[PDB]
This record gives sequence, structure tokens and C-alpha cells, in this order.
Amino acid sequence: QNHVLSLQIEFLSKQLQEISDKLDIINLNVLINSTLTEITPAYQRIKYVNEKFDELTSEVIENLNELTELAKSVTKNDMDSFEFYLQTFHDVMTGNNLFGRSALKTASELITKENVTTRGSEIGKVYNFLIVLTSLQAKAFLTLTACRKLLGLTDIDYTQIMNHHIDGQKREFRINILPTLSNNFSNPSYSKNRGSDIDDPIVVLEAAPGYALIGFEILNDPLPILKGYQARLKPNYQVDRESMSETIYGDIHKLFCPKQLEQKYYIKDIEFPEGYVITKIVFEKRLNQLGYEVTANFYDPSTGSIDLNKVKVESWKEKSCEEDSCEDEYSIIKAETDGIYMPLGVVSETFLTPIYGFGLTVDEKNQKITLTGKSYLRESLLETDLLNNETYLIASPDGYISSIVENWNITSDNTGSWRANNNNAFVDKADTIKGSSSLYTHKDGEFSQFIGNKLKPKTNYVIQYVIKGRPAIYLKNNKDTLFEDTKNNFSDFQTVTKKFNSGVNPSEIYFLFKNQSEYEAWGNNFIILEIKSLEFLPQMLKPEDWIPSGNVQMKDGGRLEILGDGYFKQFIKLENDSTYHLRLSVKGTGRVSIIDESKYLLFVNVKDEDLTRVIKNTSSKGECFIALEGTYVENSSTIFSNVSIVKE
Amino acid sequence: QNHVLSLQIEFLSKQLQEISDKLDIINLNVLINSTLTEITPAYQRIKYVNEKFDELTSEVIENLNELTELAKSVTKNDMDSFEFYLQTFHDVMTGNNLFGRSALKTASELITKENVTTRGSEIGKVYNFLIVLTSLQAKAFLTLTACRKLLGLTDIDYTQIMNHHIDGQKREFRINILPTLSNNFSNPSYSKNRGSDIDDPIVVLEAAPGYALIGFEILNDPLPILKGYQARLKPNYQVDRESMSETIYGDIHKLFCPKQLEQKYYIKDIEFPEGYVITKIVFEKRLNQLGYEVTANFYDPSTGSIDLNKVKVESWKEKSCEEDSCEDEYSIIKAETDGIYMPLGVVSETFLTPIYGFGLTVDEKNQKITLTGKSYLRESLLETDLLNNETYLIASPDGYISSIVENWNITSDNTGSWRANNNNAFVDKADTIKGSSSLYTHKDGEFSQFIGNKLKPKTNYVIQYVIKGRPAIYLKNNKDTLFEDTKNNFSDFQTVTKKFNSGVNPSEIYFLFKNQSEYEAWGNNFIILEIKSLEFLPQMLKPEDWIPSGNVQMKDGGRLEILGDGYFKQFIKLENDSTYHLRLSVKGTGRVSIIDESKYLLFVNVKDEDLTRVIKNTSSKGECFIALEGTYVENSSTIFSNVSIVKE
Amino acid sequence: QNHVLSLQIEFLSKQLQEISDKLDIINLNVLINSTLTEITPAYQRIKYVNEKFDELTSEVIENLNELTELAKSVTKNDMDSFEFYLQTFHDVMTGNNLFGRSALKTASELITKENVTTRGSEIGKVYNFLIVLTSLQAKAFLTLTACRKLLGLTDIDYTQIMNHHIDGQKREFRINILPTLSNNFSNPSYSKNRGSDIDDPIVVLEAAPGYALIGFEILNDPLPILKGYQARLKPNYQVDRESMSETIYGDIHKLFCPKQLEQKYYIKDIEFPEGYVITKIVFEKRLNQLGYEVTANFYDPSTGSIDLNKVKVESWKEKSCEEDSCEDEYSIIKAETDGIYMPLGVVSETFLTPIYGFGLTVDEKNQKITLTGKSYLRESLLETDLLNNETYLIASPDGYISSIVENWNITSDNTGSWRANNNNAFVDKADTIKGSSSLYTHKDGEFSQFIGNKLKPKTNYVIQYVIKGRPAIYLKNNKDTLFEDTKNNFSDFQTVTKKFNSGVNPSEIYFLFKNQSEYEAWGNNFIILEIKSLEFLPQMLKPEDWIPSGNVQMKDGGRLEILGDGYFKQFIKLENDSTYHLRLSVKGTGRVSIIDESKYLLFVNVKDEDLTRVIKNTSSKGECFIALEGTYVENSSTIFSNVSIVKE
Repeated sequence: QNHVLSLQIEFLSKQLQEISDKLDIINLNVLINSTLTEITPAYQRIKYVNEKFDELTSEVIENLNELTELAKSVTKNDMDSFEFYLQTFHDVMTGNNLFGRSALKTASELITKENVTTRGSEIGKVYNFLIVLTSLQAKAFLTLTACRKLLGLTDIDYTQIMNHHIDGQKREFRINILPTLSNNFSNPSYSKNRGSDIDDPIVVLEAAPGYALIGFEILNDPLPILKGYQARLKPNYQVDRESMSETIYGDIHKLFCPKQLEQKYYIKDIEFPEGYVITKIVFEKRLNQLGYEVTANFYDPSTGSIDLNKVKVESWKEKSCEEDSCEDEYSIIKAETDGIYMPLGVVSETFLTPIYGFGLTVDEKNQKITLTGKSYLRESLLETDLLNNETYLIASPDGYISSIVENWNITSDNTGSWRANNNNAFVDKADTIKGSSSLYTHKDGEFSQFIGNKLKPKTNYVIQYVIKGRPAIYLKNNKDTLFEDTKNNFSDFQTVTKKFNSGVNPSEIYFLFKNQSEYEAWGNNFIILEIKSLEFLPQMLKPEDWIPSGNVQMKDGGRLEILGDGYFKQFIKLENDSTYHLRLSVKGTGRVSIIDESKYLLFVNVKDEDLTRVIKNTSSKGECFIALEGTYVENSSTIFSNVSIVKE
Repeated sequence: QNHVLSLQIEFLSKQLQEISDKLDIINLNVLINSTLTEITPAYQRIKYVNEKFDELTSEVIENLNELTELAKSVTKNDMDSFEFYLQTFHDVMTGNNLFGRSALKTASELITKENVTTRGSEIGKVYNFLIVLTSLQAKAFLTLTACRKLLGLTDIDYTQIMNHHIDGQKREFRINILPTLSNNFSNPSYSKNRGSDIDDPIVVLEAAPGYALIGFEILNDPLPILKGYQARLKPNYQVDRESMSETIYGDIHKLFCPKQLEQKYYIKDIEFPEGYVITKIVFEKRLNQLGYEVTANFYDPSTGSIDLNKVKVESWKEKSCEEDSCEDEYSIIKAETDGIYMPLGVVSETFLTPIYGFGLTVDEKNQKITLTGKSYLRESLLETDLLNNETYLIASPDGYISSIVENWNITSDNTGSWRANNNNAFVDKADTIKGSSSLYTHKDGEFSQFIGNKLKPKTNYVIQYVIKGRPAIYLKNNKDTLFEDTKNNFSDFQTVTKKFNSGVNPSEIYFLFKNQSEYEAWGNNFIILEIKSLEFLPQMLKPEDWIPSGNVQMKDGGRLEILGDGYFKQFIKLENDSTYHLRLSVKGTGRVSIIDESKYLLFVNVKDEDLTRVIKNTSSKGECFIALEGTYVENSSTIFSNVSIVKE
Repeated sequence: QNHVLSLQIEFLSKQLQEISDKLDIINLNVLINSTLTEITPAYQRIKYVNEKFDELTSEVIENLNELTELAKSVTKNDMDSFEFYLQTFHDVMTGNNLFGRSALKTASELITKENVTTRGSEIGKVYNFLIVLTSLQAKAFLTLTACRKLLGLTDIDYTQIMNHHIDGQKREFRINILPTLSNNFSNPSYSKNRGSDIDDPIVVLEAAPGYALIGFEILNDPLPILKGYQARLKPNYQVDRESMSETIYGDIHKLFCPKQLEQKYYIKDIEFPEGYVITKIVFEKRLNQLGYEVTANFYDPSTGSIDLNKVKVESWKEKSCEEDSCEDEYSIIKAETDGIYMPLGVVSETFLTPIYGFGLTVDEKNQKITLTGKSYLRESLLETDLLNNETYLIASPDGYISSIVENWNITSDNTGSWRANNNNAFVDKADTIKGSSSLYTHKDGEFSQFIGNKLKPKTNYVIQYVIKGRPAIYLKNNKDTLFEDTKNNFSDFQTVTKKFNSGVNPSEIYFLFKNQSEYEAWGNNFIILEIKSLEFLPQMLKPEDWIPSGNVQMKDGGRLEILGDGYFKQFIKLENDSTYHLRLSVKGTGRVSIIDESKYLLFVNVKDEDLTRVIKNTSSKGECFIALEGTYVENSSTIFSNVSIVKE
């Protein structure tokens, strides 16, 4: 009963903590209400004046008169003038109020609390809040200069006042707000997909010797796949806009998700000292023990050059290695059925930036995977924008940046390698809207483009395309349309991704973006790229030493289909002190037999399942062969998939 | 003492929950204060401009000049213009603020908390909040066009801007607000009226063939009464107006409230898959066991046309699927001496829709008898106004819509049912000048209307009507009056909700609304409808085989008077393995008799009270009957009340 | 230890209650912030316009031009006009906002919480809040009419709009706010003074047969004294302005405060039915058992007549009498030394009103006295102002309303019975300020007034006077200045109260408000009235049956000073079955002796103390005499004060 009272008191202490959190949210909302009462009339007026003067700071007589009257209202020297609202906005931003509170402080406190589903860090969110307000004021001073010029009044030079206002606010942020926080983020969201276990996958993300890795990306709309970003770096941990890349990878769910068997994920914030940039991250999943490799070459921060010889390496992935180099302290996961919470979305920073540290922080208690990096972000922005230089600051990549299709983002009214094969297939910057060219094709239009020369045989490719109407999408080599999408009619530019294995001869594939059989079709942003197939670590089995025994044929995936009476055997050498993870998946019922010479080291029936037999320390006298003797009947088709006796 | 400490800790946990609820109300009020600080100056100005331009968007030189000056102020292109206030209203509504909060979100959070005495659902309340704001903006753009035209300025076409503003707000509602709610509904209040335990009230709530039942309603002012509605079901789970109707049942306190004996309440959440619409409910209270058999039919969501072939009947049998004691899944309400808190008011859904589920949700902790059905309203709207096609929306009613009196209130200028017998006894207003439509009689006044052909012998009818001044209500055939009220001179149009029993031969009873005196009279809203006499489950007592034995005769209420001495006798075969329950009250000191050929299976006298007898194994030797006798007093005519020998 | 845990949990439950109270205060402050955000810009502008147009709605050309320009701004038909601010003020008051909250509701919730040191009830405070806002709007419509007339514009008749606004707000108050509360208040504050115990005080507060008691008052600046209010009543529990009175009483601390001995204060809400008005309240303190008497004659509410024969009486004061008429259930107080928390301030309602009920709710746990009345206030205001008739509504009396000095509030530049005896003693409406005449007398001024004819011998009088400068205050009969105040110089009209026993001949006392010896003097509000001396209940001792025995003399207070060798004896009759509270206080050491004939029923020495010997049931054979034999020496002066052998 005293134990029951203790549990009830622990329940009360939890309720009091939830109450104390609710109070901290309420107190903050009260401080937001104070700053809104101070800043809202100025913010709303500045916004309206900035929006209504967009063309001039970027019917003729009517709008010019309607704007001239507004300009007279704006430049008027009243107590309630536009200059009054600009000054009060600056004062509330800095904290020159009745009680010394700043709008930047209450905003920073807000962002720190409501950072629930936020992609980036507290510094980057509070700084983005500062950027939108400084841009609003700068545009407001620009409209005020434009209004004075339009009326023919004298130039007051608001550059000095605007600079004093912007610098004082950046100084308030630097002194009282920024001694904030940390450079660690993760993947945006989680997803449940299925992978593999009898595989030995391995994935490297290495940047060019002049590049550093500038981000990641995982999409699963065609299939779960890792997209890898890297680019040449500019001074002060800045990045060159061109040379940025997105590196599509294999069935990344495989290396991510298990199949009803445990996983080994080591946990450590690999971090090298400053200036060191990780131009390569390997990943290695062998026997479901998924490791990786984070190593950083140095980078001279001042001159955009990454060092090409001063590598720093942490071969292991676990915090136990950070002190002992003994491979332990992973995170073990008992595999859930539907699929592990694989990362979904884009693994990058709001601004592409060299990361110096990275850590794996999977939380198997919820079967959820989480990462943690460490980047030079404070040391990249702290020198250029916070010192107000030529800002080379580029937002994060949401999706695809390029395409195998040239001019895929047709936006300047040009075809390029596209081919305007009709007078309804005219490039038409305003195909359906001048917001973007999206090649117009109505009732006979066709835009063609050779894409096959880049389509290479026995390789999967990704395709996406922003298409209005019912477009005639074609991946055709004039003989075999490796993929065609002429099915959907889209009034609202619906874009989706699929896959296809480039056939034996894709090297002739034209893209033929025609209209349709007949409809009104539009389309741009024809993102097509190559889907990498996942590679795997070695083994002891080989697709060549197999000895077919009649009515048995091997397939493209080394599949060795048992077409009936017969088998494949492979003389493999097994040794006394060595262990062997014999692992294989079958399509169609059958058996597998390791007859050394007379003894059955292994003989089991396989219907459709992942074999995982770990052949223990056993001396195979002479040579043993895994006689892949599937079912022995006419309609027997025992298609193995992964021939792996991979030795422990 | 440890048990006392546990109870004190449970009291602390309740106090902490009340504190956590208070914090959630406070946090919401703080978020309302933020949105008020943002939106109030625009809302107030839009409202004032909309109200002051009503005739123009629906003394002349003065009003025209004052409105022309107002129009010059409204159309003026300042920073503080009417267009500024419209744009800021749109931005605060969508969430384009300093911190990304929308007025629609804080309003939805408000309505979700203060839904205490709200008639309709969260969706319908938040959508009604959206409608009043969108209408306010649309009228504001309309006054702005009217002001430009009045001044003679160029037309700017604000239809495009208004549509963009309205659609963006409806999109915000559809995406970020609407993906919340439930569709339960219950009674608002409760009533205490001593019901029945002597009787077995079974009540059927069945819809017409083309109808489904579309609401409940509980009355106590005329009497404990069940009010009901039923109507055709249109396409899209909406309901046909003109096919609605009313049905009124008797003493439903006797159906729900027990009197001085406990009542069993089969909590039975009868629910059906989608497409099913309740075409029948039976409520079953035998031996105070309030079960209820319900039969819902299926219904084609589109094209209306409830299909009368796919029915389901889950009477009490949701626990039959899991437990032999299907007699479980109930509750126990103990009848205190004033009755039980039967519902009072209305168990219905905000807007008219088929209900699919129903359950019994009594609360004997407060005697709170609560009905609860499951409506299709969520569906009935998510497809209609969310798509903005027809929105055939009718909210739930409150009083009687159906009346035997034709032109029950008045249509207008025409009382074709009534008779304007006198010229001066005209209709007082005749068009919208005296509040609502209402008859009027003065110094001779009368209004005759034949409804005797619509009145049945010996049946209870509930009466409602609204009257002002000096009225003389009459319901007569110029020879006897069924209902009359010519008193209580009142202020303005007060409502009656009472009952009466229709006469023994009312085939000629017509209504004669006259004047109370030589003064002027007013009245309207004459509601007349039948009250279905409460009907009970049959038991082996039938009045015909009664043998009136000695100065006696069969009576009306199933009563069997005993004038002085004598009795009523009738043979009823009791069994030696079955239990019977003789439940009967008397008016006059009586003696009931359960005697065998020699011995007294029961030996009881009844003075003026009921009789609750649970007879154990009734050893039966053939001869079983009851001699419903009184005692040897000349004055007290023994008059039993309710024959019920119900065979357990 | 479990008991210690229970006490700790009770401490936690108290902390949670203090937290829940803090939340209710916070939630209310958040609702006040919402209404302030809605109503503040309108309230401030209405207030400024009302204050700046005061002389017109009550430097010629310059003020007229500045007000004409202001009037042009006020009457201007803009979106931000004065009419806009009036309409928005009305809408926020009624609750026609974005979310349906009314300023009247949040204000009522405020007043209900912050009613800590509030004199009147919740109804009267919330109604006073409604009055100040309705008056603000009415004055605002009035300034708007005045501004239109001043500019020469057409009359718009804002009476209709103003009436609609005022009536709609009074309707909101009547429906949603007023079904509020209760008619019970108490004394405003508490005070620690000292009284008496061996006294038998008794105080009646009876209104004239045409009057009802209209309030109370207790002041203690000269000495703690009760001031009693009563007046003839006007229809609907209204009061005639004249005939109001203030009835000064005795040393009310005496009847209020004990002297180190217990008190008996009975507790009951004496309440008679409606129309019954308490035209008399007796109070009786005998043997420290302080009782009273609250009896109510009827009052025909319609015609201002109190009934003069239909008395209703509750002779006792205790709730035990309200059911048994057995004198018990008092509140007993163990007397504190410094003094009981006697009522300080004015015991009345904010508006003078007939009280029908009254209760004593002393709280001796804090030694604090509290009262509780029940008045017809809702039924007096509910008919006149809430029906908008000629409001005869008079605020509560703070201090004195009249004076024995005629024209005491010299305000119309007239002396009256005052006498301007100098050309520096000129009445001078602007003596020092035209805000009030306050008779000016500089360096020779004198104002004289005969006040002695009303000053009656051997009676105490109260005096107060609002005086600037050093005034020559005189209560002089040209031979003996019974009191004179020529001492203080007051720049700021400092007024104070004192006392004086009118001498053997006060009937000639002139008031001679001269200046001074010489200074600048001012003065008005010469409140002078008669200080009643406290009377007492009877006893068995008598000041006449005393038998002096040489060197002994009686004084004015029946004091019987023992001037040395000698005594007073008084043959008193004591009986067997009777008890006698012999009680007496002495000045100077001495003794008292009750020699019956030979036996010492009582002989004790008395130095300076309250004798309280309760002579028990004792048969005095023949006659006994209390031989007041004080100290027997030359310098013996044993001045007894209260000769009371008052028989139990």
C-alpha cells in the first residue's frame, strides 16, 4: 500500500511537470501578446505599403494615379506617418519600449518553445525571423524612396537611417539573443518501409576531392532511396552554387530496414576539429550490423579550399570507440514487422553547409532512427552576412536540382534539346501561365528530346515531371517505350515519381513529350535521373563456380532457377576454425544441400523464405558443395535470389 | 490510515486536473487576445462601413450628402484606407502575421472549448464562424464598389480580390482546421418526474417507410413527453424539408424514470456500419429493465433512396457475441422518491441528418438519464459545403413545427383556415409591422376554423400557442370546448406548452380564437398534435374473461371498480416452474388473491398503493385465478389501476 | 508518521486552492485585456471629447476657434469618425464583437473578484460601472449635437440612437449580468477602542412615524459615537432628500467595546417580509449582554407611505430565537485588552434605502464585529431607474449633512445668521477659491453667529469646520468661550472634530469666526451638532437614598466623592431568591461596606477599579446599606463613578 502511494505521488509529480510546462507556454504567449500590442499597427502598414508598391520597387493612368495618391499619403509628414511606423517598428525590434523588452527576445523565446516539427535549429529559425523583418524594413525604406521620387520631392537619403536600424537590430541579436544554442539536427520525418537481412549492403557518400558533402535526401515515392548532396566549397564554409549534386542511391530501405531480425546501429557523435570537412561518409551493413564511416579532410576556412591530404578518420561509429576503439555500444533493435521508422524526407541543413561532426541517435524504444550532425554554420554565417558582405547563402534543397532531361525546367521560352514538333507544341512561356514555361501541346502538340544516350542498359532511372493537362510522356527508343505516361489529365500540375530498369538498349530512348492521343497538355520540370541499384559486401559464394545438373538455369540476379529435376552445386571451401553465414532467399519451393563428400553439414527444404544458417566452426574435408537441389518435379521453379554463404 | 492517504491523493489528482483544464482555458484566452490585437481595428471599421451603407448595398439630400462624404473617406487611397483594413483582415484570417497564427485556428480552439450549451457540432460552429466573416468581407467589397460608383470613380473590379481572399480562407479552413471532430449528441438538461414501475412501458420509435428517424426531444412543461421527427433522406446524407413531421408520445418519465423501485437500463450502444439509417427503434422496459430494440435500414448515400432491404437488428445483443450473460451490458438507477433525472429538452444533432447509431447513456451517479444517437452530420456536410454545391442546411428545431391547426402561426395576410368574421377583427399587422404573424380580435373578435374532422375520440393531445393581450382561445363545436384560454393578459406573445385529452366525440370541434373582452387581442403559433398513449407489453390479463362478481363493472383505465364489496375474477393458469409478477395499484381499499384450491399462495390486502410481488415456485394444482376484491366498507369503491400479471 | 503525512497533504491541498484562486484572477485579467483591446481607443476618444467640450455642454475668440476646429474634426463623416467610436463603444458594451463577449460581463466578473475593500454590493458596483459608461455615452451624443449646432450643420436627432444604445445595454445588464447577487453589507472598517462593563447602556435608533431608518454612522475622532440616519420615504422605497437626519449618540465604544470581560452578542438575520421597513432599532447592553431590537412597520411600496400600525417584531437577536424564542446562541468574546474591533466608518448602503432584514455576524475569532442587513434596493431601483423614470437616487452619506450653524456650508455668497463684521470679513464666494464660499477674514475679518441658543447646558456637542488659513474659531457666550480654535494655520482646508460639554449657561454662545489675532483666514462647512451622552439601563442603587457621614460630597456624575473621614450609605433591599450585580468604579482609594445590620455581605477595599461583585441569592434581614466608606484620611478622595447594585 505504501508502494501504491509512492506510484500515486509519482503520478502527481508528472501532472505538476505538465502544469509547469503549460505555464511556460502561457507566459510566453502573454509576452507575444505584449510585443504584438507594441508592433502590430506598424507591421501591418509596412506590409500593405510594401505589397502595394511591388511593381515600382521591383489602366496605366488609373493605377499610376491610384499609386500617386498612395505615395502622397506615404511621404506626408504627420505624427501618424510612414516614417513614424518605421521608427516604432525599429524601437520595438531593439527594445526601446516603455518596459525594456525586445520583439527579437519574445520571438526567440517563441521559436525555442514551438520547435516541435521544425526542420532546422534555434539559431537558424531565430535568424530567419530576423531576416524576414530586416527585409521588410529594407523594402519599406526602398518604397519610401520610390514614392518620394515618383512625386518629384527631394531625396532624403534613407540609406543611413536604414543601415543604423538594421545594424542595431543585428547587434541586439548578436549580443542578447544568439549566445543561444547548437549545430545539431536530424532527418525531418520517419517512415515504415521494409529492407533486407541476408544482404550485405554498403553505401558510400563521398564528395569530389574538390567537394564536400552538402546534404542528404531520402525519397520513397518510387522506392526508398538515398539522394546525396555534395559540392565544391567557397570561402568561409560557403558553397559554390554550381557543382552541387544529388546522388541517388540504392534501395536505401534495405540498408535502413531489417526483415524481422535484429540490427546493430552504433551510436557516436563522430566529430573532427574545426576546418575539417567530411568529404566522404561510407555506410556498411554486413550481417545486419550496419556500420558506416565518417572521415573529414581539412578545409582552410578563409579561401574555400578543402585540404586534400589531411584526412581525419573515425573508422567506428560507436561512443565506445571514442574511448577504446573496441567495437561495442551499438543500439540493438528487435525488428518490427511493418518496418522500422526509416528516415523520410531530406537530411540536410536549411542552408547547405560543411558539417564537421555527426552522430547517430537512433531511438529503438520507439523503433525510430534519428541522426545528429555538427556543422560550421555559425562559423560560415558569422563572417559573411553577420559582417554584411556579398551573401552566398543558399536555402536547403527540397527535392531535385537537375535532370537527365536538358532544360528540364523550361522557363526562358526555349526548348534546348527539346523539340517543338508542332505549332501547338510551341514553347509558350505562358503555356497555361507565364509563371513558368511548361511546354504547351494541345490536340497535336509534341515536344521530343533524346534522353536515351544517357539512359544506360540494365540500370534503373528516376523520373519526375510537373505536368498540367493530359501529357503524352514517353521514354521511347522509337521501338520500345521503356516507360510512357499518357494516362492522367492534370488541371493543376501534379507531379509524381516512378522507376524503370533501362532495357537492354535504352541508348536510343527519345523523350517524346507529346500532347496526347488528343487533349490539352502542359509540362515542365522534367526531372529524370539515374536510380542507383544497391550494392553489397562480399561473401564466399560465387555465381560462376555453380555446377548445373540439368533443367536448371541461372538468371540475371544470379538467381539460379531450379527448372525441375536438377541443381547447381558450387565447390566451396569451409575450414575448421571459421564460421559461415549461409544466407539465401528462394522463389518457389525447393531444397539446398551441402554435401561435403558424404556428410550433411546442411540440408533443409526451402519453400519461400530467407535462409540464414550460420554454419559454425566446422572443418569441411576436401571440398564441400551447396547442391542447390530445389524441388524435383516438372513444374518446379525454385528461383533463388541471394547466393550468400558469406563467411563469418 | 493509508487508505485515507490514498483518498486524499485522489482528491489532489482531481484538483490538479481542474487546474490543468483552467490552464487550457487561460492559454486559449491568451491566443484570442493575440488575434483580437491583430484583427479588431479592421473588424470594427468593416462592420461600421457595412452597417452604415445598408440601404445602398441592399432627409434624402442630407443622407445622400453624409453618405457621399463617407464614400469619399472609404475610397481614399491612404495607408489607413478601407482597402488596407480589408487586406489586414484577410492576412490575420489566413495567418500571414508576424508569428504564423491564424484567426481561424484560435476561433476553432475557442469553439472547441466553449461548446458547453451549444446546439450543433464543432464543424458546424467553426464553419458558421467562417461564414459570418466571409459574408462580412463580401459585403465590405460590395460597399466599396457601391461607394466608387456613387462618387463616379472608375470600376476596379474587386470580384477577383474578394474571390482570392474568400477561397484562401476556405482553403485554410479545409486544410488546417476541418480535419478535426465527433458526431455524438445528447439531452441538454434533465427532469424529475415520478415515472412507472407498475407498468411495462414499451415504446417504438419507427420511421416511415421512406424516412429515417431524425431526432429526439424530451418535454416536461406540458408533461414528460417524447417528441420525434422523421423525413425522407435526400442524396448526400441530407434530409428533405417538406417530408419532415412530428410524433409525440406520452408519459416518458414513466418510460425512463422509475418510481420508488430501481430501474435497469440496458446501456446498449446499437451502432451500424456506414450507409445504415435507423428506420425503427423500440424502447423496452419490462420489470424496469430499459432495453431497446433498434432496426436500422441501409441507405444509398447518393440519390437518396433509403434501401428498405438491408436491415440490422441489434436489440440488446452486443454482448451476446462475447458473454452468456447477455443480460449484462446495463446499469442500475435507484428511484428516489421524487423521480429520476430523465432527459429534458432534446437529444438531436445540430443539422438534420440520418442517425446511424444509438446508445443508452444514463448516469445514476446523478440519475442523469441521457439518450445518445450517432448521426451522419459529419458526412452530411463534409461533402456538401466543403464542396460548395447546394448546402441544403436546416438546423435542428426547438419547438413544434407540425400542428393540426393549419396556418398554425400564420402564413401572411391570409388565414384561409381561420375566419376573419369581423372587419375590425382583422389581422393586427398583416405585414411584418407587429413583430411576428399573429391573429387579432377586438370588441367582437373571432376566428373560426373547422378541425373537428381532425380530432379523435379519447386521445391525448399536446397544445402550444403564442398569445398577447386579451385573447379568448377556444376549441369547440359550439356545443362543448376541448381547450380554452381567455385569461392572463400578458405583455408580448408568451408561449403555452400544455396538453389536453380530445373529447368523446370531437368530430365537429373547431377552433375559435376570440377576444378575452372588449379589448384588443393577439395570438399565434397554434400547435395541436396527438400524444401517443403509452402502450405496454402484453401479459396474460385480458379484461374480457373477467367475471364481475358483485356490484361491479369493467372500467376505463384497466381499473375494475369494486362498488362497495364484491370482486373481479378470471382464470389465469399459473405454472409450477414459472414466476409471475402481479403489479397493480388500487383506488380504494382492496384485496388481491392468489390462492390455490385450499391454501393462500398469497394473502395480501391493498388500500390505495401499488403491489410488487415476486412469487417463487407456484405449486400449481390446476386452479389458479385472482379475485380482485375490496373490503367491507360502503364508501370506498375499490378501483384497481393496472392489470399486470407479467410472466417472468 | 502517517498523521504527519496527512498534515503535509492538507498543506498541499491548501497550496492547490491558492493556485486555483490565482488562476481565476489570471483568467479574469486575460478577459479584461480582451475587452480593453476592443474598447480602449473609443473610450479614450469619447473621454477627451467630453472633457474638452465641458463649458459648451455645461480668451474668447481663441478658445472658440480651437473648439470650432475640434467640432469640425468631431462631426466629420470618416471611417474613423466620432460616430464610429460611439458605435464601436456600444457594440463592445453589448457584446456584438468577433467572439461574443460583452464588456459588461468582464467588468461584472472583475468587480465580483476585486470586491475586497468595497463598501457596497456586487449589484450596486456593477450598476455603478454601467451608470458611468451610459453617462459617458450620453454626454458624448450631447457634445456631438452641440458640435453640429456650433458649426451650423443640420440636426440629425441623436436622441433615438442614444436611447437605443442605452436601452440595449441596460437590457444586456438586466438579462445576462444582474441575475447576479444579494442585498447584504456591513460596516466599512474596524477600530480598537475601549468601552465599559459595569454600565448598563441602551441605544435606540427609531425613525419618525413618517420616517424609516436610512443608515448609520460611527465616528471616533472626538470619541467613538454612533450617528443615526432616518428620513421620510418616497414611493418605491425611495427617500425624501429633506427630512434626512443624522442622530448622534453616546460613547458608542462603550456599548460596543468591553473592559477585559466577556460579551454576549446574539446572532440572527432579523428579517421581516417585504414592504416591512425597520423604522426603529433599539440596542440594549445589560451586564455586558448586549442585545438590541429590530422591528419593522410596513411600507406600501407604491405610494411612499410607511404603515404606522402594522409592526413586525423580533424581540431577540439570535438565530436560536428564530426557531425557539429561547435566548441562547449568542457570540461570546473573551475581551482583548487594547479594544474590540469596533465598527469604524459609516454603516449604510451606497444609496440610502429601506432595509427589511438585518443580521449580526460578529467574528470573535478575530475579535471583529460584522453586521449584515437586507434592504429593498433591487425593489427600489428596479422600478424607477431601470424603468427610466425621474430618478430619486441619492448617494450614501459620508459624513455630516447639516449643522447647528445655519448656512454652515456657506456656498451662495451669503452669511445668513453669520455676521460679516469687517470689510475683510466679506462673504466672498471666492474667499480663497470660488469652488466654495469659505468666509474670508484677513488681518481684521470676523464672521459672528449666535449658536448658543441651540447650545444647551450640561450637554456635549460635536464641531467640525472646513477652514483655510488660521481662523479664529469661537464658541463664546461673550463671557466664557466654551471652546475656541485660533491656533492652526491651514493652507489646504484642514477639518477636524472635537467635543465640549456645554457649560452651565451656553444659551448665549455666539460663534465668532473671526480671522485671528492677525492672519489670513477662510472657512466653511461649520458642522456643529449635539453629542448625545450615552444612557444606561436601571439598577437597584439610587443617587438619592445615600446617607453622607461627614467629609463626603456627591458630584455631577452621581460620583459621591469620599472627601475623607465619612461615607455614604444607602438602605437597599436585598431578598433571598434574588441576585445582585453590585458594580462600581472608583477614583481614589477607598472601601465599600454592605452592613445589613450586623453581617458583612460585602466589604472590600477599592483603590481604582471596576467593582463587579454579583451578590448571590442572599436574604438581607431588614435593610442593608452599602456604606461607601472610602479611605479615612484627610487627603482621601474616593470618587466613585457608577453606583450600580443592579439586581440580577
